[PDB]
Amino acid sequence: MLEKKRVSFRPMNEDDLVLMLKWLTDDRVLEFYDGRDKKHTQKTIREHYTEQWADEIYRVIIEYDTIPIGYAQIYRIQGELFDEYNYHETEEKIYAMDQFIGEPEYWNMGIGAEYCRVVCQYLRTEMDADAVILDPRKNNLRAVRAYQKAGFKIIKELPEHELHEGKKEDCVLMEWRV
Ligand SMILES: [Mg+2]
Repeated sequence: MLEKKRVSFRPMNEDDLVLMLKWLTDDRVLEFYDGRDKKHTQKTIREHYTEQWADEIYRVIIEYDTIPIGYAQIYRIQGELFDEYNYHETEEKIYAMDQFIGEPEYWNMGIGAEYCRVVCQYLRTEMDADAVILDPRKNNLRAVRAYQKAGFKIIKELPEHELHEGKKEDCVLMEWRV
């Protein structure tokens, strides 16, 4: 209302799969998301990024000044996903999220943190969310710090949680609460 809101997001559609291919064949992006040992193709992108591997999944495109610059997937934690995050089963509505900025000229600008704040507020007010959780690699300092700036708190360590570029990486469970 005072300044123009620059960070936004929109639902992903099938036309966005060409951006996903670009981002996930860019070694600069793969260094931080999925890994430079992943060899993506139109086929793998269409398979991974259209799969209904949880009951409630949303895929979104992160935007800056209307420019599409990254991707997020948001899903409700239910069933065995609780055990995957080492998060206790609860009747509260818990969402998990993964995200990346695929356009490196927009890194280190506060966009990821602002995207996290905007989507957390959307989940709270539109989806009746009680909490959002994340599991970044503990040594992905850029991500951890952005999540902390958005109000996520580390609630425990997740040892040997992710294999990334051949190394079993400890992660941290981070939580944002309503
Ligand atoms: Mg994750």
